[PDB]
Amino acid sequence: SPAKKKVIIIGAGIAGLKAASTLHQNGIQDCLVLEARDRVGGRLQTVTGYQGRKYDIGASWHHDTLTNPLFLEEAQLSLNDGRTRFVFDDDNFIYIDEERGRVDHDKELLLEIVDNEMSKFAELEFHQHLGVSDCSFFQLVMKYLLQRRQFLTNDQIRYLPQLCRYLELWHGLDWKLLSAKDTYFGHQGRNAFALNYDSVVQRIAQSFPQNWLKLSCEVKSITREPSKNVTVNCEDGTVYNADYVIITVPQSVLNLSVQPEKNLRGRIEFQPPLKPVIQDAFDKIHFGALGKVIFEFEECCWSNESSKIVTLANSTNEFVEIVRNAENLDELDSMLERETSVTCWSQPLFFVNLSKSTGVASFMMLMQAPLTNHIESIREDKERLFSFFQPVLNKIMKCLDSEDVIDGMRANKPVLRNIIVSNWTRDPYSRGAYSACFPGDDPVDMVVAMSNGQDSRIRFAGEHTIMDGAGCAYGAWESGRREATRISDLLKLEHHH
Amino acid sequence: KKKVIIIGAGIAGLKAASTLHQNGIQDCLVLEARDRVGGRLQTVTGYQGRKYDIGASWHHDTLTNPLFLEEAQLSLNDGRTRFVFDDDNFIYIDEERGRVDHDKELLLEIVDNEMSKFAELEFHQHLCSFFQLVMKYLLQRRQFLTNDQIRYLPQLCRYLELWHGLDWKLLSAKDTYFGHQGRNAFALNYDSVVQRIAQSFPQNWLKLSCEVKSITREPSKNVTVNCEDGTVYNADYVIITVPQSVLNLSVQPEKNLRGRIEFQPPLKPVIQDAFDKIHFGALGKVIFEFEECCWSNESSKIVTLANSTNEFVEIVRNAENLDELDSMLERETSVTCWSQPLFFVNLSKSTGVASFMMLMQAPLTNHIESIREDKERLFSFFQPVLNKIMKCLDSEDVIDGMRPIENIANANKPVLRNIIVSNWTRDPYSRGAYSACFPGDDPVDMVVAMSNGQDSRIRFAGEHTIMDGAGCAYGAWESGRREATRISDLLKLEH
Ligand SMILES: Cc1cc2nc3c(=O)[nH]c(=O)nc-3n(C[C@H](O)[C@H](O)[C@H](O)COP(=O)(O)OP(=O)(O)OC[C@H]3O[C@@H](n4cnc5c(N)ncnc54)[C@H](O)[C@@H]3O)c2cc1C
Ligand SMILES: Cc1cc2nc3c(=O)[nH]c(=O)nc-3n(C[C@H](O)[C@H](O)[C@H](O)COP(=O)(O)OP(=O)(O)OC[C@H]3O[C@@H](n4cnc5c(N)ncnc54)[C@H](O)[C@@H]3O)c2cc1C
Ligand SMILES: C[C@H](CCNCCCCN)NC(=O)c1ccccc1
Repeated sequence: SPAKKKVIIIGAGIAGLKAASTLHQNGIQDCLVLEARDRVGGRLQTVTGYQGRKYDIGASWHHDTLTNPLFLEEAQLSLNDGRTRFVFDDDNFIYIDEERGRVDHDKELLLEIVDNEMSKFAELEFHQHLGVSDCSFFQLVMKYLLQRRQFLTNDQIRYLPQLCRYLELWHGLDWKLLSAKDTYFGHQGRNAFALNYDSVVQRIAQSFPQNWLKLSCEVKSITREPSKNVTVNCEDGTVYNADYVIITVPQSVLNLSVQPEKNLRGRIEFQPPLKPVIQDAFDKIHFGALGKVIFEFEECCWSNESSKIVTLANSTNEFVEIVRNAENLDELDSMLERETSVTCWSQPLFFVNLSKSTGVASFMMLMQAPLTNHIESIREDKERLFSFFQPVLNKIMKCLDSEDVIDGMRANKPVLRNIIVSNWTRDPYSRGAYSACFPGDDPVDMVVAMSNGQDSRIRFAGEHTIMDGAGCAYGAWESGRREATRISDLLKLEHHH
Repeated sequence: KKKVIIIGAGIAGLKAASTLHQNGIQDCLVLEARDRVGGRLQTVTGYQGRKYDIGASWHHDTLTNPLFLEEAQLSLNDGRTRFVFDDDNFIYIDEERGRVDHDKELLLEIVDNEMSKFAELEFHQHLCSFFQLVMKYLLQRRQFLTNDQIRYLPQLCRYLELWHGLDWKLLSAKDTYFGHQGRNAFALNYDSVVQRIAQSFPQNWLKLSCEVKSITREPSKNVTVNCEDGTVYNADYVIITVPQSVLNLSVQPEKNLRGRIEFQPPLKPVIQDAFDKIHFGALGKVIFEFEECCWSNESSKIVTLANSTNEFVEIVRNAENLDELDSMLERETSVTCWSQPLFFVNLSKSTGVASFMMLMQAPLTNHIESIREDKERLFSFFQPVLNKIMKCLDSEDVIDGMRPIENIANANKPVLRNIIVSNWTRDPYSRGAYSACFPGDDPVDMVVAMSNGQDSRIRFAGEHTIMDGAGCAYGAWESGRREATRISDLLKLEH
């Protein structure tokens, strides 16, 4: 009765999609891709807004373009058909502070130069160091400020740590939640902003039997039959038997398995239940919440000096002094505690001025946890949002040679026609943006348990199941190629005399 | 009669002696060939009494630089000014185009960074010249580079030539892109440093004008050395801090070459072989002392970009591979101030003094120094880049006032008074600037062989006997503290 399949992939993300791609590439037949949503791509979603303009509300860039297998693949096509599939939108960051204004590439602040030293500082703190406990990124930025106060001006000690935090937007975590040992990481080359990441999702989705894909099926349970087979159940009731299965649900969704309540959207009931080595890996790795807010304006009425703009939080000169007075490290850590609402200036905000990179009059901004859940929890209040960001929006426009902004959601002035927010933290099938490390996190743990699988037939792929390009789309891609290739290798023994 | 005999009065010998003395060791000799200490640390005076470090000038790796810490200590202590952090946003200038730094569309700095990462990868876990490498990158990534980026980038990234004192066709790629551990500290008089160390041990220990031309280790556990003129000396241990370049003459015929020390028996094979991994780097300097400051003080760091062509881009855009792009490169010399990248430190913004401290590289260094007496020629050679810098700095063409004629018309206009050039490549006690790598060198077998001395009596120190700060000032300083303590410990333990 239950349909016989060779390999059943759970999840139509880039990971499962690539698994499905590789499988068909290796002549594996009768396969099946089961996806809860009614769309493929998963955390690679391209939405539409005002005038029909499009933006990736999930991944946007191809990182490490020097080694990124997925990118080079995408680059090969464009190099052969001349079609624009991306664009290196790296630029010189423009740093704005509420009071001061633009403190970037400054002759007396030299902020970027001390950031690199701050970076190297961190590097010397870890990179090749056994034992060295962790501590938050915030703590680390404080330690540097303390161990080097003798060579930092009053303005550096104040404005530096704020610029330093643009990193929060790489990780999706606030500097107090972020693990230092993991804050600083190398980038293998420039970034390539994807001109339709969904453009990539589809290429891969059309590379294998279209009947393999069955959307809107939420997998409730996965069972390994003592007879060496895996049975998968969709909520709608359909049941399938398959020799192998490649599980690609988000680390967050997979985590729902180590708990009671089999009525949590997304959760899969595992029989036998996930190995103790897996669930326990969950303790040492966590989830981040990178969030996005697209600010669509009517026309490009602002300076395109750059495409990367970050607004620094707020700093106080009393801080400078505390750093100027602290006798020891703990004293500083202590003191500061001195004890209130969150506003657009309570954390760094990363704005991507698409008007220079894509010729579109919109701003793609990145937020981090905790602001993400908050902003996402109220994405439906387009007014409470415009109210929230108006100040930074104005401040930015001020520095970009333009007047304040005119809310025109429902003429040389900038008009905000529409606002789009991400829903990753609220999406039961997503539960966050992607993998991230908290202080004391051995991300190597999850990767190992994951890349090794539940057993011979219950495997794992996804941004968390791989090390190289972990958290990145291309990592999830490679993970898909991986698990499929292995399955493909095992099935190769089939045609042996 | 002497406990330790230190050969060389450089930063190495001076700390090596300082340390011995700080350890209570007596009867010591410091034998220098020159009439002064400091070695490659020499301060000189020019117009209106200004002082410039014609040799070392920066505190590198100020996060781990032991010496630098020591210096900041005193500063925190006695509030004096012993240095100024001058790392500034580099201003890149092309003859034709002008400034190209921090350009909204060229974004050279960003791609220069990919270039670095590209090199790092090219060598990560590997069993080629800096030029070969830039060409590889360009060919490999041309698909994601604009024509202008391809054109200028390579010329900009060559600022690295002034880190190694070598052109990008003679420098080893595997050693081009090292990494700096923290900001740099412009030493306000590196001589103030030479003097403090210098004064920390008994003055009557120094024997200036002693060209040690032979080191011998008598069987009966004694080390005896003789200086050119005559004076023979003997010691228990002997810290040889003469630079590599000179010590490399210890393996040739006509054993007389100035500064050439001849050991007996000779320097063991593990040492001789090390001199087969280049080290002929010649970084030179040329101070341009002006009347008064009258040019934009935007940045304290500037670099002129050797001319670049558009046919270069066309060739990169059309080459089918590393082989073709290689040959297609070459055609049809005349060396001008625009035949190489030039690094100008604008001392106006960092020190107040209306002067430019310029760094040059091999093979140019050798040329410009060999004509360091002809100020007229030196002015002609540099006038063009000097004017271009002035243009780009909200100023105007430089007036040659090296043979002065006070005139009012020189209101705003900048007036060049003096010009001071290094001589490192012609000084027999130097024979270049400092360690560098030719395509194929290996900065390890020399640092190790050297740090393992000849035997227990004959030790080596300097900027070519350590891995941390190798070739750098703090490196040598440390190599000297190293050889001393290692000896002061032995002597102490001897009952
Ligand atoms: C806001 C944001 C911005 C990002 N930006 C970048 C970037 O710029 N560059 C980059 O490289 N990466 C970026 N990433 C990360 C990148 O998007 C992910 O690493 C990648 O998309 C993960 O793909 P995946 O297949 O591993 O997981 P997913 O894309 O989440 O796919 C998992 C699939 O599982 C499905 N599913 C879950 N449970 C079930 C179930 N029980 N039954 C059936 N189906 C189920 C989900 O619907 C989903 O389709 C970003 C991520 C976010 C959230
Ligand atoms: C132009 C230039 C710029 C530089 N800038 C910097 C910088 O900014 N920052 C930095 O960290 N480093 C810099 N360096 C390198 C640094 O200055 C040197 O590595 C350092 O000075 C070496 O010190 P030393 O004691 O090891 O060698 P030396 O300074 O050469 O001392 C060795 C001594 O041995 C003497 N001697 C040689 N032969 C004999 C002999 N036969 N008998 C007796 N005595 C002899 C020599 O005269 C010399 O006095 C620069 C070098 C140059 C040339
Ligand atoms: C002392 C340093 C030379 C490089 N030293 C190499 C030793 C470090 C390798 N581990 N100075 C320079 O050439 C220089 C010149 C301009 C700006 C910065 C550095």
